[PDB]
Amino acid sequence: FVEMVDNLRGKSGQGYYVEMTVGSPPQTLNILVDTGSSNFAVGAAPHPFLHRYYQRQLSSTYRDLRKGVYVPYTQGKWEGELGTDLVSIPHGPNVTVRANIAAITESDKFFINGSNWEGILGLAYAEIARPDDSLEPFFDSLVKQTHVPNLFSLQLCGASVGGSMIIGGIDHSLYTGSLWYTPIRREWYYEVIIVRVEINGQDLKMDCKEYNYDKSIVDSGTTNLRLPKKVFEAAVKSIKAASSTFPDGFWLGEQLVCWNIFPVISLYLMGEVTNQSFRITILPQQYLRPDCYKFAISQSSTGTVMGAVIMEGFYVVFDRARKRIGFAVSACHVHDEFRTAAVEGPFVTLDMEDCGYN
Ligand SMILES: Cc1cccc(-c2ccc([C@@H]3C[C@@H]3c3cc(=O)n(C)c(N)n3)cc2)c1
Repeated sequence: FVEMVDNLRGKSGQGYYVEMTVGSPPQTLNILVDTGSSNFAVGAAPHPFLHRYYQRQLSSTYRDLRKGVYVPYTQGKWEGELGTDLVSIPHGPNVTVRANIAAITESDKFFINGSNWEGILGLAYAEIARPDDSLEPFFDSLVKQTHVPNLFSLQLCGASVGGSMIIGGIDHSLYTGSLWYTPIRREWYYEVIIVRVEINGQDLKMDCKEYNYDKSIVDSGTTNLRLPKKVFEAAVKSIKAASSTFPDGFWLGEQLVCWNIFPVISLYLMGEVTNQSFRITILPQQYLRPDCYKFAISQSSTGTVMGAVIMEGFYVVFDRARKRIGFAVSACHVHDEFRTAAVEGPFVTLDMEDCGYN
């Protein structure tokens, strides 16, 4: 899948985007790759910050679904007008598909002043599609209308950033060692189960249910590694102890600071087999973001969010066909001379089911 290697671009902190075309003739747009949502939505009006937008009036293949959508989220929101049209991906598979498209008509704190993307591609499942599961997501529509295998993978590499979205398969050149797989728990977000956490090899020893309170997901849409309040509290306390060789606001992402004094962080994830897990390990070069750095770990109320902090350490395979997600050491991650990002197993971990939440 070399046709698709390096098909992702971005600016530090503004997400990864992939080139797409909408309509006939085809209108090129940059679209942010978001495994944390399920809507395909593009700017359709001349917002001041946009470089380009979907002009439905120029598209012969556009169809109106005569319905609107309102997507509040943490801060702020987008609204748009539902329709369908022919979507293609220049550096993806050689296909065209009729997909649902929210034409974004009003917006608040959604588009970024400075960025180079004007739409979002939600890669998660129908269950969290807006306004409801009846709105078939792009990838569901892709697989239905073609022989493209039900699978995609991302290697996020990280002003300018880059990466690869391999649609329909796996590019082995993008990783080293073996892939290890965690089960997708429920097909809405990409939910998984964290079974253990270690800072510099030292278990946090928390009820593992607290690691998935009330959710843990894989989110290319997030920059941070985001932990639930309790966990993060313990997480940071332990990171602080490890790093005894900084002001409290910093740890809270209220201020900035300006490698080896820092502890590697390990997540054990539920394995494919009963009482079996594996672990992914990241370096400070990953949770310390650019000499001023931001502490890229942060408390959360929505659960654990495995964002670019995690994802930029690994080649991540979203194997929808088998309801599972694989992690491999990324052949691009930034590592120094001593520590390296790692994916290791198997381990024996009892009672992994209990780490889940209901
Ligand atoms: C990394 C980055 C930078 C700038 C903007 C975003 C971004 C902005 C909006 C969204 C749309 C609302 C849905 C959404 C909201 C949201 O809060 N998250 C974490 C995700 N993954 N998706 C998704 C991602 C993401």
